Amino acid sequence: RGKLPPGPTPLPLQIGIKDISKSLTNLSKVYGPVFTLYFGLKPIVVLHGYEAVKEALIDLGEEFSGRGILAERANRGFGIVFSNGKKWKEIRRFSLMTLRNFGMGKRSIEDRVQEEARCLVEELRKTKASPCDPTFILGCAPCNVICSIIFHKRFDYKDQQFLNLMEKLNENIKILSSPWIPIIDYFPGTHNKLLKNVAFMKSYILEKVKEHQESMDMNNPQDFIDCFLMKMEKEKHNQPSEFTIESLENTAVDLFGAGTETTSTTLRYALLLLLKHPEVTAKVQEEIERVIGRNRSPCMQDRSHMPYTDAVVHEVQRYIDLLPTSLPHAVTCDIKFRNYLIPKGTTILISLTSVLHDNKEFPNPEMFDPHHFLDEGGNFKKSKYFMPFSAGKRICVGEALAGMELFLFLTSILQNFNLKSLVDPKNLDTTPVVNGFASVPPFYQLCFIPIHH
Ligand code: HEM
Ligand SMILES: N#Cc1ccc(O[C@H]2CC[C@@H](NS(=O)(=O)C(F)(F)F)CC2)cc1Cl
Repeated sequence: RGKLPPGPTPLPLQIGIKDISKSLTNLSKVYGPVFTLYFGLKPIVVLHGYEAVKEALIDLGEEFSGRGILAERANRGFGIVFSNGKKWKEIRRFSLMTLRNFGMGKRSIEDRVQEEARCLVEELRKTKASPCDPTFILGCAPCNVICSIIFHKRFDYKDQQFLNLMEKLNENIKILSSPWIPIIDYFPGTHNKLLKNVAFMKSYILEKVKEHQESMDMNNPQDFIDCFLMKMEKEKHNQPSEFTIESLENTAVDLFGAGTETTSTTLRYALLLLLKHPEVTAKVQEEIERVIGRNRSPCMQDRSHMPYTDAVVHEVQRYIDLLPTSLPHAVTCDIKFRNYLIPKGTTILISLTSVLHDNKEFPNPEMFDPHHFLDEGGNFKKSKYFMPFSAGKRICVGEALAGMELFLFLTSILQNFNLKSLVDPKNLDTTPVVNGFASVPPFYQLCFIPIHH
């Protein structure tokens, strides 16, 4: 019945995602672009190289759109990230369109992101050009964009309610992306801190949902909760609906989480690379002058006029390889793939590293170089190998939102400040710190000096 691809014999100090990714690439030279690993008896089919990822995720997108299963009695399978089947499908679709300004009133997403870019620059001023770990401030901006989308609220960076939300978020994140040693490093007294925090986040959202239910109005939705509340309205006498209070709560939490950390970390990584490559930062600052000036705030229509800057933002995401193995997929049914027969349910692991760091598409793929996204005349050159957000039907739902944040926030920063390293660029170490899921940048500090020539 099942014929899985070949692989090494089963079962196989502190091991991070980048070490895992490197092992995966070494195994592909032995067995080729598609291979199986077993862990005891649980098999995992690995897809390595662009032709394998495309054929599977894109040309057989439906079959490969499942999500890999611990299970958590936390019971978090009711949103988007952890859901499967019919439920995932409708919730994902609904979320996509709401995130593209459908059903959410007349204020745009861009507007939200631009408002936050202004506050982000205000807070950056308050560090007074003195040495700063940007971790916290860069966390708060994406978190507020999402708060605003889901609840219609943004917060001061000192507000204790906003602080608590982020703390609980960071905690669950740290727990879940712990390194391996075989098995996941974690177990101490941690499974319970997870579940508690989860319960606290879901209650905080449910409290907001109760308020929204009071003033609810088919003609005036203004955020995700209203839009979701009003879809439940139209889905009565269509029992049993996928749209419930339970799944609204789970979906909003998925979006908080997924939306705050990935962008935070990418921004922090982008500042590190800009400190290390000052000639790149200068051409970015030149381009911003020439197209935007220091007068008005950046907008998305500027990007088309700013090829160099566009290549830099692209090259940060390609270089850093934020999620080397994406998140685990699974096949939705039994499927013929090349010469293999993969049973319904089998875990699929996708090597995004093998794509982003392809040595023919991106010669010297280990180096940071904006010309990876420029043609020989200096125009913007897009690439089918740009898959930081994955590909196919499970492509990141906040793809468009994340592109906006990275561009608007990075250009606002660079429009108003120069960046100064305390360590000499020459020596500044930029190797990622070990993490079980993601490429995380090392600690660094810098000063934001308000702008002068
Ligand atoms: C630099 C920013 C970001 C990167 C690099 C990134 C990358 C990814 C990747 C690789 C996945 C997994 C896709 C797969 O399974 O193959 C994912 C999923 C997801 N992203 Fe993002 N993401 C980012 C920002 C965001 C933002 C801002 C949101 C806000 C809405 C978001 C919401 C999600 C959700 C909900 C999923 C789960 C999708 C599903 O299972 O269908 N992401 N992202
Ligand atoms: N990139 C990315 C990315 C990062 C984290 C992530 O999971 C988040 C983990 C934290 C929140 N989930 S939760 O309920 O605390 C948990 F993890 F299930 F316990 C919200 C989802 C999901 C994604 Cl897509």
